[PDB]
Amino acid sequence: LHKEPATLIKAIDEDTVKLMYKGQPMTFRLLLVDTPEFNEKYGPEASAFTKKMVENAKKIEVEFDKGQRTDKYGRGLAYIYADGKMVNEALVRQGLAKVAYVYKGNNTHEQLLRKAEAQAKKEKLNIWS
Ligand SMILES: Cc1cn([C@H]2C[C@H](OP(=O)(O)O)[C@@H](COP(=O)(O)O)O2)c(=O)[nH]c1=O
Ligand SMILES: [Ca+2]
Repeated sequence: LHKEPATLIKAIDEDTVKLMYKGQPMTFRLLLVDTPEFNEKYGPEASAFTKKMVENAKKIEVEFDKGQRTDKYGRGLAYIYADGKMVNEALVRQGLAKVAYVYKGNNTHEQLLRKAEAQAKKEKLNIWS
């Protein structure tokens, strides 16, 4: 897999973000995660955490997997990195997301995120509390 440049346009919500990628505005949906909605418990905190992570980054990168790169809504499907730290993994590690939406061929970092979820769960963090 390869990391590619992008720039923040706007944080959106818990697990989507609007990035400029190859010069074009796109909404990205984070691979391999599911989050609470804004009006559910831990939704605001997921949203805030994603927002902070992307807004505070000096370098955003986009890493596509081996499979589908856009979903049925036109959202890009990637692993997103903020100063080298994976946002998808960070949300899971903090118990603000669960591993989810694991489709075959777009699952290179599954076991990495499952490990993260396991540690968040052990720690009883947030959604696991
Ligand atoms: C994360 C992800 C979501 N999706 C689709 C499946 C879900 O369809 P439905 O809308 O029909 O449920 C939806 C969940 O996204 P959200 O969790 O952002 O709603 O996005 C993919 O197709 N591939 C993916 O990798
Ligand atoms: Ca949502």
